[PDB]
Amino acid sequence: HHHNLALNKTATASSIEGAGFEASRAFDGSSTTRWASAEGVDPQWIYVNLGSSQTVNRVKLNWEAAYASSYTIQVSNDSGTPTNWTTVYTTTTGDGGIDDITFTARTAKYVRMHGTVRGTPYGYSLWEFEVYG
Repeated sequence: HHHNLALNKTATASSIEGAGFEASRAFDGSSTTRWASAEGVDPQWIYVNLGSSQTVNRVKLNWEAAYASSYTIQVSNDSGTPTNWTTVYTTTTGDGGIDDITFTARTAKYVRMHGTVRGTPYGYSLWEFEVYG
């Protein structure tokens, strides 16, 4: 059925704004909660542990106002903490809102949004981050 493989999975971020903006909130299946990073500092990132190696070919991002204009989507099939990342998508012209990206299929345990340039003077923040295969 090609469901969202990332729903309810454990997430990790480079920073969070505070309590209530945990990385997990991008993976809870709701646009009423969001991850938000610390503000004012580049880069920031968030990744999900899919639990196991899975086929992945698509990522959907639902940005809050604090979107990334430069970011990559990256995957890792390391078993432990991910250190070996392959970029599958790059932009320097992100525009926020919904971003939905399809790529040639990979096997990944971890899927990351790594952001380097912000569209606002604040941080990086995602309502939702979905992963499909």
